Amino acid sequence: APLIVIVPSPGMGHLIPLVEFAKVLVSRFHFSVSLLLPTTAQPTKAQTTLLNSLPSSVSHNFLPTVDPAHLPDGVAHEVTISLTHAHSLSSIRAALGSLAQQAQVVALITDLFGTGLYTVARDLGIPPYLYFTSTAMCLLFLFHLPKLDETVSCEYRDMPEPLVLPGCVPLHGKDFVDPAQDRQDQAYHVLLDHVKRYVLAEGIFVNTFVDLEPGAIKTLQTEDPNVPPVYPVGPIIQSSDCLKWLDRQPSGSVLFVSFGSGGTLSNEQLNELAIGLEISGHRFLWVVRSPNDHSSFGSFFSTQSQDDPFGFLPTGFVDRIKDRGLLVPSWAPQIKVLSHGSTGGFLTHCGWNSTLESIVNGVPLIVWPLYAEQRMNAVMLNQGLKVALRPNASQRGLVEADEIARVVKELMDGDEGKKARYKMRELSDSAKRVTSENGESTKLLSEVASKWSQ
Repeated sequence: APLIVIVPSPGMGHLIPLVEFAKVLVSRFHFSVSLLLPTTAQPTKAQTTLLNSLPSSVSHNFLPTVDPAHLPDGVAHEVTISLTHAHSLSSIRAALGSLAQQAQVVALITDLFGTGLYTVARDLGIPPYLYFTSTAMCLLFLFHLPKLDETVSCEYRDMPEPLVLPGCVPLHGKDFVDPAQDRQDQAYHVLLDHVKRYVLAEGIFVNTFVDLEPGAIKTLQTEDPNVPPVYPVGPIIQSSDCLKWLDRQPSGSVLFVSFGSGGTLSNEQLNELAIGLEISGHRFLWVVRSPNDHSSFGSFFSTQSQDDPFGFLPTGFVDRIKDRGLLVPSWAPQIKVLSHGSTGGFLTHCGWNSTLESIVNGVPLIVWPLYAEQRMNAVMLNQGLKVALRPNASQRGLVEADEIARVVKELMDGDEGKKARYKMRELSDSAKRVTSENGESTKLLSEVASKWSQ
């Protein structure tokens, strides 16, 4: 069985998407997958349990640890990730040498930060590939980032005019990816360094489909012959008290409100959201992430009782919404919620994983972007595809409760919500088509895989 080697960037956040890709490869084709994992620490229980859950065709090997002592403190995560790859490069070469004894290595696939491996792979006669985990629009943006860096002198937020990528919605500088928001930080230079090596990939898989991003994909595929082949092969997505609650609600009636593991809002903003949800009169499932108590000088909290996770919310709020709302602390089974017939909307931070789950389930959005490339995704979903509504922020940047109620009602009962819902269902239909047995996404992946089987 020919062997595909996959090298995820360190951290669960990078492991998960590539593990999903690994599962797709071994389930659809006659391939073995070997995960080589650069690391700065011993496996956690969570990573161990994920890796042990994989089929026998997928093996994994933690590389010799890079000591965090040999890494700079106080740098952005992207820098840490990049340096970890660099320090593991020798190990990966040795592992590839070892694996070549056991099987023929037909391909090497790495995340947007594994680009240092591509030359190494070419020299060993292994075609290297990028599994790109954001939008085609985001990839297009990155391919233009070198030219942008040269011709633009200010911080991108200070740009007078939005950037218009061919076939894409206009994109203001303040909505550029988070690594590019500070040109003075090492993270920015790291992103640039890796982007400049995308051209060395044999091909780039993007977790998207043509009908979703016709413009961006077309540009990527025909604007510049230098850019490697771009393969849209998505959507690829994974796959409990709140589900019991959802079961009891009418069909299409619940606004699911959830930011991710990494997004959190201010107390002031959470309170406007709570009151806005209440006054909308609509049903809602809200995954709440408590704001971390900020301990100013002279302040002393109580260890007497467990923090009520909802203690920060307005007095009487919880009692008032008992008829129509459920508050869930920290985590909910997102896919199950999005696929549940009771769910009629999703207030989301527009992470691509979350977005894709929503698209395949035909759930329209209220967009509330926070970090990474979310603001770019929000503009794409709202202005471009029109499958999302967007509340107007105040001059300060706070979204008021009256505005939140307006947009919740617009999505749930309003005509704009009807329009967004129909467009989202269209995309849901396309998504099901392209990933079917004979679908465009299925066929393309299969076509690329076939050259690995020789």
